[PDB]
Amino acid sequence: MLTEGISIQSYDGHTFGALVGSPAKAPAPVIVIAHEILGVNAFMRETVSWLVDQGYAAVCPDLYARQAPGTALDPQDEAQREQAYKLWQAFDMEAGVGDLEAAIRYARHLPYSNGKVGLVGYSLGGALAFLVAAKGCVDRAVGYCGVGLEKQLDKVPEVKHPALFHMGGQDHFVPAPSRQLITEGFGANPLLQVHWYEGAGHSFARTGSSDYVASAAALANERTLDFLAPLQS
Repeated sequence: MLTEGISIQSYDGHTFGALVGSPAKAPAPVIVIAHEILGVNAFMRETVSWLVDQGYAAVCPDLYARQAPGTALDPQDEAQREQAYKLWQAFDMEAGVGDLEAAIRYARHLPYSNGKVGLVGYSLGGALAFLVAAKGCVDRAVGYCGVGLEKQLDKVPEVKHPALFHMGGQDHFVPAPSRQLITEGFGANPLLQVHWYEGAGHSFARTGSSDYVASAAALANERTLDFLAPLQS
């Protein structure tokens, strides 16, 4: 689902839509939400609603629009999960970073913006959140359950603003050596935080997922909100 009429244009003239939640009161910091591999779906609607309830505005851009505008896949359905994996496999990560940077510039200038912008990413978006943190166009970045962080360690010293990451201890995408590499590498830069959630799998914060773990999701989400709160006026 996207908000009708919202259009953000990127570095290369590509345009894309977004689901937008205006804040309960103006002004407010704006959070750009980077979605999972399933597009702007029910979990994104939930996440927009949650952040608005917590005193933010929210913008969730259609990152798959370079491939298939308006993707919104239900992870309960095998056919739709297969489409998600096919889209992820083809996903251009550098163009994703560019599109998020465009969405962050757009968010900064919204009429109710207090001039501060955060980024919260999940899954595909959790990996993009690190890349965006390395580029420095956001005030604070959060990534849940990103894949492949252990291959981006050269970017650790490039991070110049705070970024927070939440990672499952039983995430098959992040086996023990990868966890050690991330823990040691990210540890070198005190602007980064990475928290591991023992007993929690890859999609531990996605409501409805068989991976969901209420206690771990609760702690990760509490940490996210405390980390974003300094952006509020």
